[PDB]
Amino acid sequence: LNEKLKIEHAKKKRLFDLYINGSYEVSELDSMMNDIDAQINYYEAQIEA
Amino acid sequence: NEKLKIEHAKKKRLFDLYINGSYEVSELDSMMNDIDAQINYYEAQIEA
Repeated sequence: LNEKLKIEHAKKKRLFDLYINGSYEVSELDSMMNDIDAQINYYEAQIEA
Repeated sequence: NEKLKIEHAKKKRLFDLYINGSYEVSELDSMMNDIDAQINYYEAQIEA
């Protein structure tokens, strides 16, 4: 499950890279980045809280 | 050389993220460091 949380972290690094590569724009980046950042919050604690 | 200008564009997009209150500066600076690192290596190639 730790990796499953690291997955959410792994997305950020790639998502930034994708945007940086010119694949995505800021507008679409924001909603996605926020959703994934939100997504982390759902899978943040639970196992250890 | 046609190797930095792509990084220049890469570095350009990263700078825009700094204006929004979102994201984390640590994430941006760390990537920026990686971006800038490739440049300095790319630059000093003429002498060798």
